[PDB]
Amino acid sequence: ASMTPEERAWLAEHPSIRLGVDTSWPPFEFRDEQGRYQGLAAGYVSLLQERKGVSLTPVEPKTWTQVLEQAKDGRLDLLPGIMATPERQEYLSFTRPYLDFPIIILARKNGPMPKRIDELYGLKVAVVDHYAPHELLIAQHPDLTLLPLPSVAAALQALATGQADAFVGDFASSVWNLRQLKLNGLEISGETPYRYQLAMAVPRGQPILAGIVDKVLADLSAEEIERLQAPWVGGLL
Ligand SMILES: [Cl-]
Repeated sequence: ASMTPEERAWLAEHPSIRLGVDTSWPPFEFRDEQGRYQGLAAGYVSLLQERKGVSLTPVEPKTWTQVLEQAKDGRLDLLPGIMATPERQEYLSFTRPYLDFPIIILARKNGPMPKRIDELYGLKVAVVDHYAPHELLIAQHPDLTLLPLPSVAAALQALATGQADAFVGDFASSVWNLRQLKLNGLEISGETPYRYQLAMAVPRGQPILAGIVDKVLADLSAEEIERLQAPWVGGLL
């Protein structure tokens, strides 16, 4: 729970921490039309800011692909909502995950309905570009045919309009956007063996902040965790 002496000294040197966030990933991370960072991960960030006493501020908006390049080039200090992959461990260090959801398969009601990953071979499978579902599939199922799209909404719209035959993504952002875009033509068709493990990451060359954040996240009360999720359970259920 407590910071060590070196962690306190590091916080002194970083009055501001540069955050890399997705502009269009509700309910986890989005920038409203005023440009303000919102979402479930933004709530965790606001709590970290209170605890750490330093300013955690998103930098200028970029595509998520660009954000990951910025973190490779050490042009960012913290990514608040990202899943670990083996490839990412080469340039990022991660907290332990603070939220965890299944990775599921969405279909059109008038279209094909794959039950598992093995019923995806032979279909055009939409995924959000450079999120972990995409990277897991490339590494573990190279012969699938994927359609990476820039946002969950773009991907669900591709599925809903027939441009994709299925979509693979995490449970929470898939259901949130299905209902908020009112795509009453889609449904959940199946399961994968994969979990979406939402964590925060820092450049692997500067691991102290992931240690600091991990300690704060692990020390959260049951009460605090409930309040952090309460604005967002509504449009999942
Ligand atoms: Cl990710």
